[PDB]
Amino acid sequence: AKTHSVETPYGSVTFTVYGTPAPARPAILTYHDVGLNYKSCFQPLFQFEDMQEIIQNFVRVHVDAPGMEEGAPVFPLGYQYPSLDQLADMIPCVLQYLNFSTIIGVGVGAGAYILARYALNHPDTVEGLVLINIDPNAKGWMDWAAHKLTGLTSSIPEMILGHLFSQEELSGNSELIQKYRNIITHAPNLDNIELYWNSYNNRRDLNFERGGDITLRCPVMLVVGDQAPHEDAVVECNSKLDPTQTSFLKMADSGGQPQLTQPGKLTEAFKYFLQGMGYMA
Ligand SMILES: [Ca+2]
Repeated sequence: AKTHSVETPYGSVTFTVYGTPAPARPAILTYHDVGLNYKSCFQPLFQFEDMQEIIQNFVRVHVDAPGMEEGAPVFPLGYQYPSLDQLADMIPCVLQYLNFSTIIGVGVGAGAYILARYALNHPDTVEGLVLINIDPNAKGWMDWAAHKLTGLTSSIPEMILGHLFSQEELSGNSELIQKYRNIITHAPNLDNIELYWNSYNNRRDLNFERGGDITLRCPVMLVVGDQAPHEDAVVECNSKLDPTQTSFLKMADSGGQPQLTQPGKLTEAFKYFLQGMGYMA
């Protein structure tokens, strides 16, 4: 259980490696959403007992985006934070530092985009992808206008929260919502989070086309909550991928962060995803 760090053209990235050496399986590599880090995004899911049972036969690499890791310094003012594409270009350095040749990528939101871009760049290194809340399209001008309007009366934390959770959830104000409102609003590194939020917002098209030559070439499990902010984007993404290689898990009752609210169902789906990939799980 070791925390590492590597220099890349776009700065250093921190990552934690877990598990016994498993040379004949891909590494499970994770990448978290805006506002979160591995701990606030994925730890509840990966510490879930049923998930522990599956992952014991894999090595796991948990990436913290630059500036998001525990105890990260706040970037100086004017820092040019890497674009999502530049974040995907940090991953070869992580894998070569580790001497790993293939991965199954598991990502949420911004993290799902980053891993999908990584896969497009390096498709022989990616055996499968779990993509939670992916929006593979650039922000359209209509959406930009509505976002800038919203930003006139909402703070950056409130806006990151509307990216993470449904509006029903946030007015519901459950104990998970209050906990995450507090996490983000009072984050010591909130200024770094804003930079990543901006990169998210400012992303380009991934450009999937069904029967196209810009496609993912591995199994993919698309995950989203019914009525959650990214439902439409994930539904649309599904329509652009190879249906024989793609499964779509639209979870009722899960909300904006399925990996936080339904780790049990998500773990069971992962199990069958791996079996469909040809791996005993
Ligand atoms: Ca193998």
